[PDB]
Amino acid sequence: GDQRFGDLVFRQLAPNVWQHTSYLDMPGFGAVASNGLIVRDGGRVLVVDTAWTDDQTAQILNWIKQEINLPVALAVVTHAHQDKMGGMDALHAAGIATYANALSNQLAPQEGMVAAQHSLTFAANGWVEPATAPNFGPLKVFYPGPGHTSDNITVGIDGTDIAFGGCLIKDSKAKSLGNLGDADTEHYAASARAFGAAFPKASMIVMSHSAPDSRAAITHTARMADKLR
Ligand SMILES: O=C(O)[C@H]1CCCN1C(=O)C(CS)CS
Ligand SMILES: [Zn+2]
Ligand SMILES: [Zn+2]
Repeated sequence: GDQRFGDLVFRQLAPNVWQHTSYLDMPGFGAVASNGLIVRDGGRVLVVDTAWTDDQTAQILNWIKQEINLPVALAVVTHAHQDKMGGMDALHAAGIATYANALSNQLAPQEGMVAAQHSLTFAANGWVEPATAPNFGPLKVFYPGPGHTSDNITVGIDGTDIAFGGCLIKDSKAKSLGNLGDADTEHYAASARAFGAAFPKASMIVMSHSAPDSRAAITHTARMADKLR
């Protein structure tokens, strides 16, 4: 279930995988949830996405210390928006190595974010260049093309049924495709489909602004994105 830890929520998704959830008032929209992931890889922990704020992100690290009690080797953030990179300083204060798409690091200052320390680059087929993602263990990082943003990246967790679409994917029951302020409306549908094709066996799709869902999240998101063109 949903473990409440201060103002955050944690949910175990698999033996070594948890979802972190944090909330921010978006004046005119209410308190918006954002999800990321925590993965135990043997004797270390890997984080996908910060919380919205430094204070919330320090609480993620607090929860990890209580519930896992192993060092956080690295974090990867999935685009330069506040829900994914707003807590970078908390990671850096904690001594955690940080990674983002090169383009996310380029965009970070203008988006009001602190850049990650390290930049990922991607091959033509979308897979991360392995030299740029050293020691990523089971995290398989894929750039699906521009969609939710120009820099959005996605992450599969090897050894599990899980793939993380970040803010690119909404759930199968979503009424509409939101969070589109920086979206690439022409390429969105293809990028959503490319995410699905990159992780063809993943049966649990995790995303920033919906609870985990089946692969119908991907098909439904892509279908709605077809209407943006
Ligand atoms: O408000 C929007 O449309 C876009 C563009 C600016 C940030 N954004 C978001 O939705 C937030 C979550 S509220 C980050 S994914
Ligand atoms: Zn975003
Ligand atoms: Zn988001």
